[PDB]
Amino acid sequence: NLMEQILSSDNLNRAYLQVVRNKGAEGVDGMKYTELKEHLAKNGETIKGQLRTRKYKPQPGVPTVTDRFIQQAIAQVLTPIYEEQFHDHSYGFRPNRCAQQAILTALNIMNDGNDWIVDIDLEKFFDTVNHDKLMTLIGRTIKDGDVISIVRKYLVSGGNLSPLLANIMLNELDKEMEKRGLNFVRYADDCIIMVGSEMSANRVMRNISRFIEEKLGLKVNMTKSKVDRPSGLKYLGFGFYFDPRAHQFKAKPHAKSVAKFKKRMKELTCRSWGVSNSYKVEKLNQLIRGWINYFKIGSMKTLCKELDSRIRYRLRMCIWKQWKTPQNQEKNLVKLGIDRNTARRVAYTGKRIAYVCNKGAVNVAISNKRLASFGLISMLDYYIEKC
RNA sequence: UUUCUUUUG
RNA sequence: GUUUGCGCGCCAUGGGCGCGCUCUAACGGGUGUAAGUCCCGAACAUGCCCAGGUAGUGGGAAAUGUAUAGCCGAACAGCAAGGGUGUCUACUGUGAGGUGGAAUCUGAAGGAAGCUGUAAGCGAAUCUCUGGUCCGACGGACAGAAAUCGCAUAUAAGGCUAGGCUUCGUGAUAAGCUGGCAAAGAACAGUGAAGUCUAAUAACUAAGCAGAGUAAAUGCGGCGGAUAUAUGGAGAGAAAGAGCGUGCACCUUAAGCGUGGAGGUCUCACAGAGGUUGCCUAGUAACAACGAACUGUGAGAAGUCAGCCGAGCCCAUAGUAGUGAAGAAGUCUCUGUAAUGGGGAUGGAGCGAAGGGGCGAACAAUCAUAAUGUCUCGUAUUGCAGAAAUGACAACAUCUGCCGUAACCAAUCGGGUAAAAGGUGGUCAAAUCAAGCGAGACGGAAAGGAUUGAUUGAACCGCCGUAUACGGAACCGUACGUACGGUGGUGUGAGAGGUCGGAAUUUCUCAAUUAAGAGAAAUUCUUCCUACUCGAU
Ligand SMILES: [Mg+2]
Ligand SMILES: [Mg+2]
Ligand SMILES: [Mg+2]
Ligand SMILES: [Mg+2]
Ligand SMILES: [Mg+2]
Ligand SMILES: [Mg+2]
Ligand SMILES: [Mg+2]
Ligand SMILES: [Mg+2]
Ligand SMILES: [Mg+2]
Ligand SMILES: [Mg+2]
Ligand SMILES: [N+]
Ligand SMILES: [N+]
Repeated sequence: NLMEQILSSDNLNRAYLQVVRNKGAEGVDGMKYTELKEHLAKNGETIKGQLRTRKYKPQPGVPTVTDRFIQQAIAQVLTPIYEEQFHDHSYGFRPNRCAQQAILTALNIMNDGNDWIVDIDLEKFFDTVNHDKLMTLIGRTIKDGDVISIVRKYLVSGGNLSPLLANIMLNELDKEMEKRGLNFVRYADDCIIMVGSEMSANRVMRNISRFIEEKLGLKVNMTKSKVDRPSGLKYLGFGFYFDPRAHQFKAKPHAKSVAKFKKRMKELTCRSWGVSNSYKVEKLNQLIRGWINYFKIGSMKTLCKELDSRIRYRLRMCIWKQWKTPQNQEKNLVKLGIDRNTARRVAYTGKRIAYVCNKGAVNVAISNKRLASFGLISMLDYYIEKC
């Protein structure tokens, strides 16, 4: 009923295109992703018969390419009907769902009143889970033992099958969230339960830790299991705050997200990096493009102004280290529009690099407009047009 | 905001 | 491929060693046998304070200058022999080229042992104590080595910049430290260790704390050593210092003087070897390849001269220049280092170059040369859903944030957060039966066995010892400064030309005028070669 839908030729061509677009690692064989076409040309119908007769041993550990490919086939066939039993407020590893929808929904709930955060960390997912409960959970909606057999062989030994299986296993948690009547948002394994009282939140946390320990068979540790306000919650990289104009909560990038971004910006604009500065500007604009495109729902305007100023100052000392010789430095300064005596005065302070690049003549020698034409996207324009 | 020289990836 | 960078010889204006002569503390005194040393005295100018912000007067506490014989000479200025150019012009050569002019750059950290004048700086045996700096390699500080100890150090020690907050509100001398960091110096600015010295007079018109920012990596402490940028001081010290002149079979020196330049490259003239209807012998950087454009003899010109795996042999100037009897090679013998060495005695003549190529030992890297247990048929079962004949009972799952309070609430007032008041589901055990996938045991049919050779090492970063020179004592540099010895570290820059060697690609040939099956023409990538042009040291 389902096994030929697994081995539909169009489904395997979709799995083919997906795994060659993934460009994954080699696994344990050392087999390359560019040679799976041969692996289907001469060793394809053998694998089809082996799966249809249940003789395949998927090779464990480091995930190989053909294992990933048939895993993508099983994920592509189970992205249908088992999806419709999922609750609406599960937002990870699903089609047409991103983290921004989860953030907007959570913001709607806390702006509707429920503001006490129950954070539960279902840590270390696939080495604490009981196997046979997961198999009978699959079998609660499936009947073909071929699918059960292949996922059982895979479970003892990456692609999309492991996140799909996690979303299947924690779907009972969302079912219980609905039946208890609670407000919650779960991304993929870290769920936040959203209630409007403190004693209620402590009761919910102890009830759900006992419910997880007893019925669903997982384990929760004490390293990210707190109850706190949105003033102290980090969730998917988003911190939360409340506006002084007291009507709505708002979401912002968390401080550790900004610290990671600042580490990446400082490494990409390392002063002693022996590459062209246009290469640095391209890698930068890649990074602000992605990083704004993640946090584009958050109020971040002051953060972009400060980070943009920091980016421009870092590129100024990158330019100043690139020129590197004071005669070349004064030559470039008088080329860029500085009068000669002051240009040679600042160029014969070619060292003290932070001191020169922080203020003075080089802020107008290489300004906002020159670095804008040079190829850099200023943060505020991209944030305003994206939000 | 030192009207200076040299050395290095 | 970074102005110069090679060998040999001469020469001090460099340095020792003596011998004389003179001078040595503003200007003068004393003390003493003896003062260059020890002690004392006058004025002016500057710095600092008499402030409340500054100029100009009046005054004052330390300090410095005019002011020791003299030394040195800026990252100061001018001159400047010499060198270069791919810019132009003259001349001379048959030509490769040469020479003289202009114009410009250079005249350098290693010998015109460059010249002149400065700013600034320095300025006396020896001894005790002490501050600071530097050193005891390189190597993110392992390994490796002759090359300090312990600890810390990259999601970044430590330093530093601009702030913020909390405590709090005499100077001088001056090596050094820092000025947001690759390293080092100089200038300027701010601070400034150690001890000493002062702690006088009158007026006027800072320590901590958290952050944020910034790194081509070192930081802190001990121990040992050095310290003439005449290192900052302190205490002894009747102690030496400086200039000039002169000797010394004294010792040395990369841009000074003289003289050599092989090897390769290039020009010309004769002969041959060709092409052409007497003339051509090249060009494309060289290799290659087109092309007739190659070969010997002879005459010429420019010219060398950069450690990276290289002991050594070979080619040529060449056993020549040059040294050597004011004594070589060899031998013997005391020694020194990690290594290169240095004396003493015989002995009787030898010793002995330069650049560029080949060959290459050694070295490094790379490549080639008797179970157990799984596949596999049956047995006892067990891991996990669903179904409920039926029993045990009204206590259990689950959601809901509070009682009074100043007449009003977030402990904004006192106790508490499974805090009161509450809702919603009834809760647990199943007899037996039972989906689909497995998990090992229990058995037996079938397997199965725990030295040689080639290639590469292109280039580059350096440090250390001695000798020898400089910028700038130390440190950083001068091609690792150079020479000779020791040592680690990285890995094959872009173009262009050739190899179009090897692999793919387009088009033909064969197989069938069929493949990504073999061959050929072309295209692209790749291996290799080339300072030809750049790039790096
Ligand atoms: Mg250098
Ligand atoms: Mg003076
Ligand atoms: Mg050292
Ligand atoms: Mg080091
Ligand atoms: Mg730090
Ligand atoms: Mg002194
Ligand atoms: Mg000549
Ligand atoms: Mg070499
Ligand atoms: Mg050095
Ligand atoms: Mg160098
Ligand atoms: N040179
Ligand atoms: N070097």
